[PDB]
Amino acid sequence: MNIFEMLRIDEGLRLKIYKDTEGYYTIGIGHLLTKSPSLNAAKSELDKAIGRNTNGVITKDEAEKLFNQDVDAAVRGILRNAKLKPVYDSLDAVRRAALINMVFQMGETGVAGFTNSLRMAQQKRWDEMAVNLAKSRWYNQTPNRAKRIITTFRTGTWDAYK
Ligand SMILES: [Cl-]
Ligand SMILES: [Cl-]
Repeated sequence: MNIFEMLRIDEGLRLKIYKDTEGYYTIGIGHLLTKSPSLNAAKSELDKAIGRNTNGVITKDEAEKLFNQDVDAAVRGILRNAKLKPVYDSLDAVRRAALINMVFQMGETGVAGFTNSLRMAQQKRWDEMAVNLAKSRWYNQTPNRAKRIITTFRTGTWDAYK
């Protein structure tokens, strides 16, 4: 199992513009296009992202290319973040994947916001962190996914995804 497979499981894959769990225009493998309620604005963004006139549809290869960029960006975003870097550096390989995932879904700013869970992660207090992560809007809005990430952090294994 790895980060790509893991996120592909959590986000799915759609070749047409769609609305996420929060109502935002998205496409491919969890690629957020815009927060604006306008479909046109979403279409413009998509064309701009792909480099062609898409008419709201992409191909699998195109989806994957956006995905690659997105993972890379997430990783890099974590590494440049003062609050995130240290955490990431302290973790093992599976848990790092859990952190990348959260960053992918919610942005660097959002995760940097889980201050208390981050501190617990650094102290390697697994069960406490899992309780703390649960007390969040994130967990209340997308509980199944959150559960998967939580287990991952708690156990340091890919059991939730097998
Ligand atoms: Cl982009
Ligand atoms: Cl969910």
